[PDB]
Amino acid sequence: SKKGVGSTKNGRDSHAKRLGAKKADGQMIRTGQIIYRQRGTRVYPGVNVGLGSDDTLFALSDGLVKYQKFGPKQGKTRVSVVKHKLDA
RNA sequence: CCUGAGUAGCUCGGAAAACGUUAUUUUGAGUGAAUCUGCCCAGACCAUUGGGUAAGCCUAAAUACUAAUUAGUGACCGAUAGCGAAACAGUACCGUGAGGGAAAGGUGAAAAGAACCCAGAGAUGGGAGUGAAAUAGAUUCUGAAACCAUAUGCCUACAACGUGUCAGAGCACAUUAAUGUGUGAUGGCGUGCGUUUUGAAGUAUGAGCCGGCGAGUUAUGAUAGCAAGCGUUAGUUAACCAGGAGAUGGGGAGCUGUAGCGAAAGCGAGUUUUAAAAGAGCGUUUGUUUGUUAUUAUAGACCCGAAACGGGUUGAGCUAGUCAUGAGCAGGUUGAAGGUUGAGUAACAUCAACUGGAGGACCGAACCGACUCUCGUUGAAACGAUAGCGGAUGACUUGUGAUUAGGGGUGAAAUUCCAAUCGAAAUCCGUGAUAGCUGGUUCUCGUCGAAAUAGCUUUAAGGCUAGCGUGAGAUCACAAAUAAGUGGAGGUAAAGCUACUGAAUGUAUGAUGGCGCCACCUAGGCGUACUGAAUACAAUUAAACUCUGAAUGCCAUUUAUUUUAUUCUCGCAGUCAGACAGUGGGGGAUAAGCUUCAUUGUCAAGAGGGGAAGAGCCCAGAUCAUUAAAUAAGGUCCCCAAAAUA
RNA sequence: CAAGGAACUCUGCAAAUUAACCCCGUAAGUUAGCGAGAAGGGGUGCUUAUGUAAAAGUAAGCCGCAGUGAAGAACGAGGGGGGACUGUUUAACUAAAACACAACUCUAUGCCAAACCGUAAGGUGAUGUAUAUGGGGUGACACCUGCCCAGUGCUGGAAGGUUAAAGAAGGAGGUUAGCGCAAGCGAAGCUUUUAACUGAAGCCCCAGUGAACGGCGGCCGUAACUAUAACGGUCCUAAGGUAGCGAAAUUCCUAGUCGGGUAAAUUCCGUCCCGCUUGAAUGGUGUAACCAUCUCUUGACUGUCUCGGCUAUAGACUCGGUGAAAUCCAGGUACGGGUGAAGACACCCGUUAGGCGCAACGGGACGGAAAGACCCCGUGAAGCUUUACUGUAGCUUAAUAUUG
RNA sequence: CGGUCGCCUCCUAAAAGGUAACGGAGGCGUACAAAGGUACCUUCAGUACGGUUGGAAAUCGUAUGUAGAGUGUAAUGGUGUAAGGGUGCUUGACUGUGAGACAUACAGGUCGAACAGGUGAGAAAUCAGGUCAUAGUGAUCCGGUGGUCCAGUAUGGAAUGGCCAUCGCUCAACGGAUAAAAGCUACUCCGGGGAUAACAGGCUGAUACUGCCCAAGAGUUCAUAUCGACGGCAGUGUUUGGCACCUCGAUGUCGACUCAUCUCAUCCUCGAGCUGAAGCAGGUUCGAAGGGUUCGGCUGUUCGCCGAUUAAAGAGAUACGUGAGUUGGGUUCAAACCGUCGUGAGACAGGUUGGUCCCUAUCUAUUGUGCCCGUAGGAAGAUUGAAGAGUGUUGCUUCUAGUACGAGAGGACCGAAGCGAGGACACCUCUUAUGCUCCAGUUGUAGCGCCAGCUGCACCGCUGGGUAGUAACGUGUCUAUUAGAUAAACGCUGAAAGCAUCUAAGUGUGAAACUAUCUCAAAGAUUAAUCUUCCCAUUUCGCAAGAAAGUAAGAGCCGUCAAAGACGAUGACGUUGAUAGGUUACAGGUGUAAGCAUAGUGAUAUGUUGAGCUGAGUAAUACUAAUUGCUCGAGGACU
RNA sequence: CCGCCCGUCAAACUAGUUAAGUCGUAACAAGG
RNA sequence: GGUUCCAUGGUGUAGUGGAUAACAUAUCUCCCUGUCACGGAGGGGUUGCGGGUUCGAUUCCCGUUGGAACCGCCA
RNA sequence: CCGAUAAGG
Ligand SMILES: [K+]
Ligand SMILES: [Mg+2]
Ligand SMILES: [Mg+2]
Ligand SMILES: [Mg+2]
Ligand SMILES: [Mg+2]
Ligand SMILES: [Mg+2]
Ligand SMILES: [Mg+2]
Ligand SMILES: [Mg+2]
Ligand SMILES: [Mg+2]
Ligand SMILES: [Mg+2]
Ligand SMILES: [Mg+2]
Ligand SMILES: [Mg+2]
Ligand SMILES: [Mg+2]
Ligand SMILES: [Mg+2]
Ligand SMILES: [Mg+2]
Ligand SMILES: [Mg+2]
Ligand SMILES: [Mg+2]
Ligand SMILES: [Mg+2]
Ligand SMILES: [Mg+2]
Ligand SMILES: [Mg+2]
Ligand SMILES: [Mg+2]
Ligand SMILES: [Mg+2]
Ligand SMILES: [Mg+2]
Ligand SMILES: [Mg+2]
Ligand SMILES: [Mg+2]
Ligand SMILES: [Mg+2]
Ligand SMILES: [Mg+2]
Ligand SMILES: [Mg+2]
Ligand SMILES: [Mg+2]
Ligand SMILES: [Mg+2]
Ligand SMILES: [Mg+2]
Ligand SMILES: [Mg+2]
Ligand SMILES: [Mg+2]
Ligand SMILES: [Mg+2]
Ligand SMILES: [Mg+2]
Ligand SMILES: [Mg+2]
Ligand SMILES: [Mg+2]
Ligand SMILES: [Mg+2]
Ligand SMILES: [Mg+2]
Ligand SMILES: [Mg+2]
Ligand SMILES: [Mg+2]
Ligand SMILES: [Mg+2]
Ligand SMILES: [Mg+2]
Ligand SMILES: [Mg+2]
Ligand SMILES: [Mg+2]
Ligand SMILES: [Mg+2]
Ligand SMILES: [Mg+2]
Ligand SMILES: [Mg+2]
Ligand SMILES: [Mg+2]
Ligand SMILES: [Mg+2]
Ligand SMILES: [Mg+2]
Ligand SMILES: [Mg+2]
Ligand SMILES: [Mg+2]
Ligand SMILES: [Mg+2]
Ligand SMILES: [Mg+2]
Ligand SMILES: [Mg+2]
Ligand SMILES: [Mg+2]
Ligand SMILES: [Mg+2]
Ligand SMILES: [Mg+2]
Ligand SMILES: [Mg+2]
Ligand SMILES: [Mg+2]
Ligand SMILES: [Mg+2]
Ligand SMILES: [Mg+2]
Ligand SMILES: [Mg+2]
Ligand SMILES: [Mg+2]
Ligand SMILES: [Mg+2]
Ligand SMILES: [Mg+2]
Ligand SMILES: [Mg+2]
Ligand SMILES: [Mg+2]
Ligand SMILES: [Mg+2]
Ligand SMILES: [Mg+2]
Ligand SMILES: [Mg+2]
Ligand SMILES: [Mg+2]
Ligand SMILES: [Mg+2]
Ligand SMILES: [Mg+2]
Ligand SMILES: [Mg+2]
Ligand SMILES: [Mg+2]
Ligand SMILES: [Mg+2]
Ligand SMILES: [Mg+2]
Ligand SMILES: [Mg+2]
Ligand SMILES: [Mg+2]
Ligand SMILES: [Mg+2]
Ligand SMILES: [Mg+2]
Ligand SMILES: [Mg+2]
Ligand SMILES: [Mg+2]
Ligand SMILES: [Mg+2]
Ligand SMILES: [Mg+2]
Ligand SMILES: [Mg+2]
Ligand SMILES: [Mg+2]
Ligand SMILES: [Mg+2]
Ligand SMILES: [Mg+2]
Ligand SMILES: [Mg+2]
Ligand SMILES: [Mg+2]
Ligand SMILES: [Mg+2]
Ligand SMILES: [Mg+2]
Ligand SMILES: [Mg+2]
Ligand SMILES: [Mg+2]
Ligand SMILES: [Mg+2]
Ligand SMILES: [Mg+2]
Ligand SMILES: [Mg+2]
Ligand SMILES: [Mg+2]
Ligand SMILES: [Mg+2]
Ligand SMILES: [Mg+2]
Ligand SMILES: [Mg+2]
Ligand SMILES: [Mg+2]
Ligand SMILES: [Mg+2]
Ligand SMILES: [Mg+2]
Ligand SMILES: [Mg+2]
Ligand SMILES: [Mg+2]
Ligand SMILES: [Mg+2]
Ligand SMILES: [Mg+2]
Repeated sequence: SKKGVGSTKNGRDSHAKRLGAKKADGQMIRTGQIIYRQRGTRVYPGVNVGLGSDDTLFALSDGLVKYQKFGPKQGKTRVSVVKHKLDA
């Protein structure tokens, strides 16, 4: 005897968006490359770093990326692109 | 003046052409013109221009094929091959019929085919004789293996056996002279071969043995590798003609490359987009014809296998129905209707006797049928035997002849019967139907060597792309690996709940209600067996709680070392059923040798040693030989190699 | 086969009793025909005499345990289910409750009839004529067959709305003779397309039709012991199951309650009725006779059984002759525990066992025969069904030609 | 069958990203001309106090409060001078593009610096290519619409296309087979699968069953005589279950019959402790598997209820044992009907009637019986017994004794005797069954030419008896007893632990269980045993567990047989013999034979006549058959 | 006539019988 | 075991696409009659429980009770 | 249209 079985009601899931950090600290970067994909600003933008229509951080100039912790109780993260600054 | 009338057109349904109906061609129904200043055509249609003369007929050559006659050829076959048929083969044989359809060759140069003798009844055998050969003898070229017997030598009747292998006495011989050969008392080790599977000694599968046959081809094209010829206004011919069924010569028709871009007109080392010249896309160069190999497309395309479908023929001699003409039912009972007579009736009705011999009547043989037991189930028999059983003058049984034929016939109807076959006969043809499904696929060695994953799929036993393999080439460092150091992202383990959201324990102060007792009909008051907001103290819980919070892992960079590849391009794949062990979890019940994930390993595709025996556990990675040495996991009383002290 | 006699078994399957002739006797029920060979009993030999054409019979006597001395001859009673009956059926597993049958009813058909075979000719119906033919349903005989025409089917219907082909008043473009400085306009001719309007059947709509496809309910309260509800209220439908029968070939609960049959009764008989889901021509309820039908009780009877035993043949077994079969990887083929692809002749650890036959019986060799019929899979096959899709034979309506 | 099929958010997801399940929770197929863009200004919800309507909570003022407010939405993340609120002006909710990246099999998706044109806000810097961010979406084909610097099949147009923009799909099975599509098959078929179910096995033990731990309580009072809650821990595989590892080139599945075997968690019998055990009869626990554990009614039944007995009518396992052992009642083929479902073909773990069960045994296992060889000289006898097999049940009556006990009622332990049921072994004196070359009676027919008398056939024709043999339904026996070592239990003497204490030393008692006693077989017991008796003990040559001949006990072949027996074998005999047949005599069985005589008319009766006949039985008798025959067979190595 | 009275249903005892049960109002007047 | 429907006054049933709840019987008061039934007038009485969304739930959503209607098969 | 009227006195 099988006795019959009930039915499940929740078996739905969405595609996983590949968010997170893309360029790590110290890595050289050119303008227009993505540094951080997020839903809502988890990492604030600094100098030479822009914002998009999806809160995506992209570079604005050549240089080395660099994360600096700031904000109350050092709970806010900020990214920047320190220009090559070779300066001979 | 004549030049082809139910004609060309047009409408409604079809078709032919590459066209799935449409300018052109044709027609089943209807309608219906004009007459060289005419009619038709040049992809709807009109005008200009141009081309051609429908509604009449005949027409050689080049073209298609070979049953047959003559000559000849073959990198075609040589009795399981070649036509099914080398012989008297469409024969023997099978079937009612259409139809299906075999096997089988060889004496010797010459029959000189064995006179004669012996045994025997004879065939025949042993001699003789012929012959080069008779172990060439009609059983007739050679004569393989499986299979059956005889014998020299060795072993075997206390012995647990995938039948072998490594050692090993004794016994008996002497060779492709080789640390020789035949047997093997005894000791150690030892669960076949292919297939398909995560995994087969397999209580999964296929083969009784031997021998023969039996499965990647051909034609036409495309791409790629290798090689040759010719080359920078290159390269190369197709058909056809001549030549031996030739190499080849003629034949430049054409095909590829030479300039690209754009949908296209078009422009041109530029072009498309755009107002743009800016920007961006594509270009601003490396050829062709063959030979060989690999893959692929169309053909049956590696081989074998369906249930089927469509078209044609042959079957009612069995059986089912109908029709024509015949025959059969031993024997014995019951005694209807009707009629006659008599009584009776006013006359009927009714009753009694006699006659009469009807019944899908009764009993029971031949005959027909098949309800039961037993036997038989490779039978006596592809449906019967013995013993019983039902009908047996009728819707009966039976002989002969005719007739109804297959998306049809017949059917007192069960999917019955239609030649031992019927959810729709038998046979031949399309046909070598198709099969993402089983099974099989044939010589060797060397190098390398996977996957059982993701997405899509009328997809889940299949397919495509990506991932992993292999071959060739490029990239030398800036690429990729192994270690050390540094920087960064994160919110897990843990911990905490005065840092939130829920859950939640006790103590103290206590909103609140329940509960009372009063007064007051409405504003309320004093205690509450008790409920419990909020606050303070002390203690708790959480995948979807976080004021916090690692390690590992990940990304990048620095230094040292290593490899030309884990990176890029091209050719060819296989893989899409996984299994177990440790670790972190989900589902289950902190069950499963369960199921689904992440990660480290093994097996798959991997032997050896330990675990007594074990695919996945531990130690490790088998090129071959050695009766050499040191070790890993594991172990040292005996089986079974190795120990002792305290 | 002694004693018992169904205790056997799913079931008296099988086996057993009776059996021919003659003489007595024969019930309930009934369609008055039957039941019926009912049930139950008796006699059978030989001789003499009497009887007859022959008998049969009659009287006396004799023998045996037994006299149709052997062979061939019906076992019976009672209740129930179904089919009225005789019959027919699945050649080769189902003979029956299935089919058929006489009978009832509905429907179509006026004759070149309806229906049917073919494509048509032709033919069956039928050399028949509504007292005839074809089809659907029910199935003697007796009594009955209730309500619903909402949906579907069939028949008929005035007008009205919608609708194809076809015909057709016109409309819109293409082209250019021509008019115009251009622009643009623009005759006829042809040509592309649209079209008012006319246009049958059918459908929408209106009535009838059930022995046409079919259908034919709930809730609440209520009587002077309790119990129940004659009765009242209300919702919906086209109408809410009438008579009859009812634990049924139908009843799930259920081995329903009670009575009978038995020492004891899931079966049987009668009755009760919340009949989940009975029921009136897919008919309802009874019914004499009949059944190789199903089911239950019973007398006789017996080896079915308590319970097994004996005898005779043919096998089997031995000798002489002829001489197969399926199966088969090679075998020299033990047992216990464990292991293993999870149930071992072969693996590990132990135990036992001289070599080889013959007669037996079947434990195993997941024994042999049949590429599992059950289950699943395949973008498999075939048969059948329908308001699945797309078509089509046939039938019917209109336009057009033959056609005045 | 139910549920789901595309996209988005969180957790599982193990602090990069990614990661599945018919895992746990939710949403979406949009909304906004402002909720967009810009410039400027501005900042919670709640709570406390104070105040008409006005109330717990509308609005006002002040203060407090660090987000519990808002951010259109399902969640997540973000954001309190923000991305939240208000106002003014506007439409960048632009055109042509686009270096570089994220993520990806592809197709698609996401972010974007910067350039040219022309705008909006703003003094300007600057910002604006839709919104705080992530869901709000559908390829290709086909056709339609607008624009157009392209084509226009001889030419000019037109028709028809081309390019750009745009429209029509809950193509939601959402990478979409076609513009268009539902069911039954028990009348079925084909290719495959243990990739996947039904039977059995395997793993698990949720559930089931058995047991234990704590003690609340019940129990004249008293947890623990007997029960045992609320809770917890195990054992078995033993019900219902879970997984899908073996098997779909076949593992026959319920019940019944036959044969049984094993386990103990013991129903009876046997022993003991406690008792709320006076006696009898009980309750519970411990030890114990040797034997036994009935017949019937209904049902296919297992199960179950009922009837009558018994000492008892045990629980399970063995492919829910057993179809190459039987049956086929049930399930489950084709046929038919009822109820119900479906419009239908058909369907129902709903009901009913009927319906094919094959195989000659090769290996191994087992029951019996043989040949060969070994046991070291051969043969004939008699033994011991290592290792084994078989049986083991129990009731009633009398006595003890109406004694023990008990007001009474009732009623023993221990022991003895008699009679039985079941099971087993053997036998045929008795009773029965059978008794196919026996006796008698008797029917029909055909024969012996006829009567009489016999023979063949009719189930051995039928019927009544019946020798030997074979058997039970029959009668004899067994189903005892004893010893040893013990289980549970009880001990005596005794310390560790001056007491106590069955134990540690020592010494006992103790069950149908165990080892023997009882019956059978047994030296292939290769570990091959022991004893007794008998027969071998040559001549030569050379080579000795050597030869040529040459030496006996015994055995076999063959024949007659049955105390035996499928065939072998076993046993008796083979002329010096009673082995078989025949003959003779007798037993037992049958029942007065044929013929004759008498009587009767005849069937028939009487006397001769307890007569005749007789398969196997008992014993004598060589009359016949077992012939006057052939073969095998011995010197025991050495230590 | 605010008289009389019938027939179902319900209860008990043996169709009848029953002091005060329920639904109607059929008959006695022209019983409507 | 699974799936669909329902829960409204004292009893039988409608509505509400969120802002609102009626019908009949029954009940009460008063005419009515000798009285009562019937009749006439007037009066009165409502979303199963929970928990979310909304400013607002009988209505919308998810759970929990009670009553029904369907299914639970192939071996 | 128009129905009813508890028992013994
Ligand atoms: K199987
Ligand atoms: Mg996500
Ligand atoms: Mg064509
Ligand atoms: Mg001309
Ligand atoms: Mg043209
Ligand atoms: Mg002309
Ligand atoms: Mg040939
Ligand atoms: Mg040959
Ligand atoms: Mg012939
Ligand atoms: Mg010769
Ligand atoms: Mg030969
Ligand atoms: Mg030869
Ligand atoms: Mg030996
Ligand atoms: Mg030994
Ligand atoms: Mg061994
Ligand atoms: Mg081995
Ligand atoms: Mg091979
Ligand atoms: Mg397999
Ligand atoms: Mg497998
Ligand atoms: Mg094997
Ligand atoms: Mg198999
Ligand atoms: Mg296979
Ligand atoms: Mg085989
Ligand atoms: Mg040439
Ligand atoms: Mg007759
Ligand atoms: Mg067809
Ligand atoms: Mg059928
Ligand atoms: Mg046939
Ligand atoms: Mg083929
Ligand atoms: Mg196919
Ligand atoms: Mg390698
Ligand atoms: Mg792998
Ligand atoms: Mg993986
Ligand atoms: Mg597939
Ligand atoms: Mg934690
Ligand atoms: Mg907390
Ligand atoms: Mg887990
Ligand atoms: Mg797990
Ligand atoms: Mg697994
Ligand atoms: Mg593999
Ligand atoms: Mg290994
Ligand atoms: Mg090992
Ligand atoms: Mg190596
Ligand atoms: Mg060493
Ligand atoms: Mg050693
Ligand atoms: Mg008897
Ligand atoms: Mg008797
Ligand atoms: Mg019986
Ligand atoms: Mg019985
Ligand atoms: Mg019979
Ligand atoms: Mg009778
Ligand atoms: Mg009846
Ligand atoms: Mg009949
Ligand atoms: Mg009949
Ligand atoms: Mg048949
Ligand atoms: Mg039959
Ligand atoms: Mg005619
Ligand atoms: Mg009928
Ligand atoms: Mg009938
Ligand atoms: Mg009717
Ligand atoms: Mg009508
Ligand atoms: Mg009745
Ligand atoms: Mg029955
Ligand atoms: Mg009855
Ligand atoms: Mg009817
Ligand atoms: Mg009836
Ligand atoms: Mg019959
Ligand atoms: Mg014979
Ligand atoms: Mg195991
Ligand atoms: Mg198969
Ligand atoms: Mg298909
Ligand atoms: Mg992560
Ligand atoms: Mg991680
Ligand atoms: Mg939100
Ligand atoms: Mg905004
Ligand atoms: Mg299309
Ligand atoms: Mg043109
Ligand atoms: Mg899809
Ligand atoms: Mg098959
Ligand atoms: Mg499996
Ligand atoms: Mg357990
Ligand atoms: Mg006590
Ligand atoms: Mg266990
Ligand atoms: Mg059990
Ligand atoms: Mg699995
Ligand atoms: Mg198995
Ligand atoms: Mg097999
Ligand atoms: Mg088999
Ligand atoms: Mg079998
Ligand atoms: Mg015990
Ligand atoms: Mg004993
Ligand atoms: Mg079991
Ligand atoms: Mg069984
Ligand atoms: Mg059993
Ligand atoms: Mg089971
Ligand atoms: Mg068996
Ligand atoms: Mg069986
Ligand atoms: Mg059999
Ligand atoms: Mg078997
Ligand atoms: Mg049966
Ligand atoms: Mg049968
Ligand atoms: Mg059927
Ligand atoms: Mg119906
Ligand atoms: Mg032994
Ligand atoms: Mg005697
Ligand atoms: Mg005579
Ligand atoms: Mg003491
Ligand atoms: Mg003792
Ligand atoms: Mg030896
Ligand atoms: Mg004698
Ligand atoms: Mg005499």
